[PDB]
Amino acid sequence: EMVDNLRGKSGQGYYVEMTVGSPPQTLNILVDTGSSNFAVGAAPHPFLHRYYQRQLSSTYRDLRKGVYVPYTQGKWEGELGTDLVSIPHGPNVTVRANIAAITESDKFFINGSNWEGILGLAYAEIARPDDSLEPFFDSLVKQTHVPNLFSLQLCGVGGSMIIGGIDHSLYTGSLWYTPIRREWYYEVIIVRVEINGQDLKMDCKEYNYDKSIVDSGTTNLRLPKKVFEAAVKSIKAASSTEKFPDGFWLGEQLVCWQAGTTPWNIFPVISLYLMGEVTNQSFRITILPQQYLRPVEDVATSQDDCYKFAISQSSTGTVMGAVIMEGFYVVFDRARKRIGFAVSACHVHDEFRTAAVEGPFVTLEDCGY
Ligand SMILES: COc1cccc(-c2cccc([C@H](NC(=N)N)c3ccncc3)c2)c1
Repeated sequence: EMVDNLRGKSGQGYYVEMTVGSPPQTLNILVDTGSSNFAVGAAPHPFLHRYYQRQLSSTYRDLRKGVYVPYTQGKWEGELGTDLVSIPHGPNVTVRANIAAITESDKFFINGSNWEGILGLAYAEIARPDDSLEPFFDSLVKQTHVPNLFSLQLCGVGGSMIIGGIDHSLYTGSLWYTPIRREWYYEVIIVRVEINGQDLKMDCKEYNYDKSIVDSGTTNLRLPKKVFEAAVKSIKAASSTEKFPDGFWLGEQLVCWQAGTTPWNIFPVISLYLMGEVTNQSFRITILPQQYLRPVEDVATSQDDCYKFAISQSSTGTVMGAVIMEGFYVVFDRARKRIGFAVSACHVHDEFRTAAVEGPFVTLEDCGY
């Protein structure tokens, strides 16, 4: 019943249907592992099909507290309250949770994304205005007998969010676990990066400057400047039979090929080696160009297949975004403070290569900041 409960894409976000208030008001909500507030549009907007009308809910309680969230690309603001919340294609429960009613925003809502709010699945440490605001998943666990775990199968129906468990039909092979370094974002540690089997040969701390996170609310694989520049150099060298505009590598412009002729074989695989559950042991997640080249669907360019390079520079650490998660079944095992990865039953691949999750690997220094 929870299988296939997500819709959406890496570019615009994956979403789950939710209900807020009594009588319930149906809303589409972005599944965001990179934030911790349950924040919903609560006032009309040109990009919103519907919104939260607190006046219609008898169960709404005003917390008499404002919330202002300016971020690098834009802002959201509104006010805090609590109300009854349910996930129609999730667990069979109703919980009372904190809700940030978004009354004003700048570059937050996306035209045609089909979502009206965000379900921030990360920890209280990063909740706004401060850490006393209990995130949704914490309320769900405290109030019910739902196990403290959730899993995400993002399929480039658009995917599945399994609350309280792991669904075996969603993956193949083994689940490999990386520890959650600190409970704020879903922070992890990358120990090694290879591009077409070639080690980038950087000190492993470089990969996690200043943190590395698993974020369903970011499109791209985002890398620290030093790592990004080496990655681009290695991908350029492997795909040298074709020369693309510099705007392509900057994730600014599209690369197009006649429909059905994308030369997948000229692009390398990228392996991210994640820290294992035991000392100096690791496992690798392998990404194909089918993951790092994000198609941009547009009827006007439809004689071709056009893509954006979905690897970009970060000044805030590594972000394993939606394009990376698309290759795998990702278990957020909060109860055991660990993140599991397994090959997704829905990942996009070809007759030559498959995305992989494999290990163990042995190295004989700490890779964290
Ligand atoms: C791949 O999914 C996507 C795609 C497109 C947009 C968004 C998205 C839209 C708005 C905000 C966020 C954004 N979430 C991030 N995790 N970066 C956020 C920022 C501040 N407060 C809460 C959440 C993310 C998420």
